[PDB]
This record gives sequence, structure tokens and C-alpha cells, in this order.
Amino acid sequence: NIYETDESVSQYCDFQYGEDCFGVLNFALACATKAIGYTKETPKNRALDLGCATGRASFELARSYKHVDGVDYSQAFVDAATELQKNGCIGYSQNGEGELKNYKVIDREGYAFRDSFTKVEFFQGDACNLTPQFKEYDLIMATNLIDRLYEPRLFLENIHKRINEKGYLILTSPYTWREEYTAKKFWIGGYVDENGKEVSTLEGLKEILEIHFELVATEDIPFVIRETSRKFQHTISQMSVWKVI
Amino acid sequence: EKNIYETDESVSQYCDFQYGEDCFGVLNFALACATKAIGYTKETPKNRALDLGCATGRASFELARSYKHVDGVDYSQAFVDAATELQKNGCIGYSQNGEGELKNYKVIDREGYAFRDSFTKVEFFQGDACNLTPQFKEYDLIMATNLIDRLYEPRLFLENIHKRINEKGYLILTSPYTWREEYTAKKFWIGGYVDENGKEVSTLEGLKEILEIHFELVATEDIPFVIRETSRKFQHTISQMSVWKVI
Ligand SMILES: Nc1ncnc2c1ncn2[C@@H]1O[C@H](CSCC[C@H](N)C(=O)O)[C@@H](O)[C@H]1O
Ligand SMILES: Nc1ncnc2c1ncn2[C@@H]1O[C@H](CSCC[C@H](N)C(=O)O)[C@@H](O)[C@H]1O
Ligand SMILES: N[C@@H](Cc1nc[nH]c1S)C(=O)O
Repeated sequence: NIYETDESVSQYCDFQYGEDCFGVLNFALACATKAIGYTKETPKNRALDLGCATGRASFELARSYKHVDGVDYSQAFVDAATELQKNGCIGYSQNGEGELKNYKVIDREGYAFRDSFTKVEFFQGDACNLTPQFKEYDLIMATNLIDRLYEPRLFLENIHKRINEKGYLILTSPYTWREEYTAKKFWIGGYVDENGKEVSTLEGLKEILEIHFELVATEDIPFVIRETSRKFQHTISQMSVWKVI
Repeated sequence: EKNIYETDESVSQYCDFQYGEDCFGVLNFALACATKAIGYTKETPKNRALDLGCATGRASFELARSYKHVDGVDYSQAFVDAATELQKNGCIGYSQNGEGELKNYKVIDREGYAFRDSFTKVEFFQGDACNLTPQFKEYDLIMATNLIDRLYEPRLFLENIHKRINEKGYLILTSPYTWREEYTAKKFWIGGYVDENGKEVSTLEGLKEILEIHFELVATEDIPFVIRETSRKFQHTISQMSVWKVI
């Protein structure tokens, strides 16, 4: 009897574990791979995948880190990651034409990360109010999270407390700020300030983070999300890499 | 207001899609469709063509390079105004979206495109594909790209359109079949649904059931297109073209 995910969870199962579309590398694999590259001078004892959704990037980080915590606001996402981790498979509904669907099974043993999955622990939790035990990380990776937060500065201005000195914070975002998710006054960029000048999100990130971090690198990373049998979202996130001073 | 296609944001989105730069190696969709349509209709007289759901008018201008007269019809007055402004004033401006609320101003210059040799052969009209006025008839080609999945009742259009096409003329549809209740009540979707007997209905099959009364299906092909939303976010979609010859 395979655990079956709902429609919201199915979308992220498809995104994180489905076959690559339009020749684009799997996003979680691309992000975890780069993070491992950028943190090559760290001991790689502890990583945090914050906003881990159905957990693919946590599994991928665990191939290099001794221990990886994956945390997500959504209990349903965490349940799906945990079921794949413990029982080895989960089922989901891939979007098709109209209301039509294609049922798919994700088999843990079909991925290279099968050699490391016991090094991950998944938790429900909130990036803006993490419990104190989530600390002493060599790496905190938060991919496509900041423009889903109502007040992203609440996460960003405190996160240095959970990272070891010379450890890394790695963010990605396509900077698609929207009032449905984030109050305009809390957008990190993508707005015209009171003086008429355009504020870029990377500039806003520097202003928040350069108190405790140095900006080491930026890189563009595409991803593709399936909406129907024929319609897809093709987006380019910017990765920014920050080293604790 | 209520119609998303009447908003300035949709006008700017379709200006960029129809007249702007290619993305991800995907060629301009209006030109691809018009070029393929001219190929499929090579043996017809090429006197009159209708571009139904023409949005900001690019495919109408491109059809007019080969047809003696082209009518572009859209339900959105804002789209019709934009196409007419480009046609008559020779330029229109629009906004590209960046991060968040940021925008960049761009200009479309009529004289920068090859279709500039034919733009007086187009007439643009506001109109309803599901209930066209009688004067829109006697077409050698009717091309309706990405239209059917935005119609309130697609059968009003599909069951009647053969009456507006000359004998041996063509109807050429494209659609990605993005059926949504915001555009079309589910009872009127041509496909993408499970019927009352539990069978899955594909849109192309639903199209065959309706159109094979008066048409022969001549060809299908897949055509990708890309719509920029922001400088970092895009729709990337595979439309299905179907080519129908009136019997
Ligand atoms: N306050 C919060 N704390 C933690 N996770 C949150 C959160 N608000 C949203 N999330 C989660 O963050 C994710 C945003 S979507 C990005 C998911 C994944 N990291 C990827 O890059 O594809 C979702 O899984 C969402 O449930
Ligand atoms: N009943 C109707 N009659 C005419 N046009 C309609 C319509 N319902 C929707 N439309 C138009 O159909 C278009 C859908 S998007 C497709 C636009 C263009 N043909 C392209 O291929 O890119 C919009 O321009 C919309 O205004
Ligand atoms: N998403 C675009 C393109 C489109 N047209 C028809 N279907 C689809 S998707 C729109 O809604 O106009």
C-alpha cells in the first residue's frame, strides 16, 4: 500500500522527483550540487534545507553532509518526504490535460541519493521562528523561499545566529514579489523607493546581510514546473552565496 | 475590469509576446503559426483570411504578406485598439516587467518588421468568435490560434465556423488545451475531462467529433511558445496545431 499525496503535494513531488523538462537539470539537484561546490572549504557536518518541500534537496545534500535537517512550514510536505524516506516510495498525481491526471510512483531506490537517505531528518517548522536546536550549521540553504515569506527580513536578519563562523547561507529566488505573499513594505527589492530609484532585490539582500556576511558569488539557475500536459512555468532563479564573517 | 484581456498588463504582455525578442531558442509564435498556415494553404487562392482572437494583431499582419485581405477580430477592445494604433500610427509603446513592480519601457516600430510591406491589407475589429456578425464570411483561411480554451462556449464557434469558409478552404486551430473554469464552464470544455461513462476525453478527439462533420483533418503538429511574465519568470507551452480542410 503506497502513501498517496494530495494535489498541492503532488505538484512539488512532480517538480522535485519527476523527469527533467526542456533539457533543464532538476532544480533541487542543481542547487544542492552548487551548494556542495561553494562549501568545499567547510567540514560539512551539518546542513539545513529551509523550505525543503518534499525533500529532494535535503536528500541530495546528504550525499556530502554528515547530517541534514529539512524543515518546512507544510506538514503535508514533511509527511511526504518522511514517507519516501521511511517506506521507500510515494504516489502522486501528475497534471495532465484539463482535469486529467497521470498517477506516478516515486521509488527511493531509483535515485543516486538512495545511498545517503538515513542522514536526513525532516521537521515541520517556520523559517521565521525556528526552535533553538536548529543551529551550528555549516550551511543553511533556502531555495525560492524569501519571496514566499510575509516578512522575509524576519528570517534573514537573525539567520546568522544559526550558522558557524565561516559557514554559508545560500539563497535562491526569482524575485517575483507579490502582495499576495509579502507586504509591499517588506519586499526586499523589486520596488521604486520614495525617492524614485529602483531597488534591486540583490541590493536589498546586501543591505540586510552584509552586517554579518560577505557576498561570495551569484549564479542564475533555471527551473521548470509542469502545470498541465502542455503548459509549464520556466523561471530563472538567482542564487546568492553568503559567508559568515 | 472583469476581462483580463482588457487590462493594460495583458496588452503589454501580448505586445512583448507578439513583437518582442525570442526566448529559450523558441521562435516568435505568431510568425511561426502564420508561416505554417500559409504553407498548408498553398493551393488555395489566398484572397481572404480571418485571424480570430488576433490579440495585438501580429499574425494578421503576417498573413497579409500572402493574402489579399485579412480581418483580425478580437473580443478585447484594448487588444484591437493596440493593433490599430500600431497599424495607423506606426508605433506603440509597452512595459516589460522586472523584479516585483519594476517596469521597462519598450517601443514597437511598425517599420522594423518585414510585414511593413502589407499592413494596409488588414482590418481590425472587436468581435465575438462565438457569434460573429454575418459580414465575416467567404474566407479561404480562418486561423484561430490559442483561442478555443478561452471561449465561453467553444461549440458556438466550432459547430458554425464552416459556414464562413469557402469550399476547399481551411480552418487552422492551435491550442495548448488550458481549460479553466475562469474562462469556460467545465460542461463546455471540448476535452480534458472524464465523461459520465468514465472515459477520458482528449480535446483533439472532441475536436474531431465536432469538426469531422464538415472538415477533414489534414495535419497536426506541436508548436512551442514562450510568454514572458517577468525578466525571470515565463510561460513555456506546447500548443497543438490542427489543420482542417472543409469538405
Ligand atoms: N514560513 C515558512 N517557513 C518555512 N517554510 C516555509 C515558510 N513559508 C513557506 N515555506 C515553504 O517554502 C517552500 C516555498 S517553494 C520552494 C520549495 C523548494 N525549496 C524549491 O526550491 O523548490 C514551500 O515548501 C513552502 O511550504
Ligand atoms: N469570444 C471571443 N471572441 C474573440 N476573441 C476572443 C474571445 N474570447 C477570447 N478571445 C481572445 O482570444 C485570445 C486568447 S490568447 C491568444 C492570442 C493570440 N491569438 C496568440 O495566439 O497569441 C485573446 O486575445 C482573447 O481576447
Ligand atoms: N496563458 C496565455 C496563453 C494561452 N492562450 C490560450 N491558452 C493559453 S495557455 C493566456 O491565457 O492568454
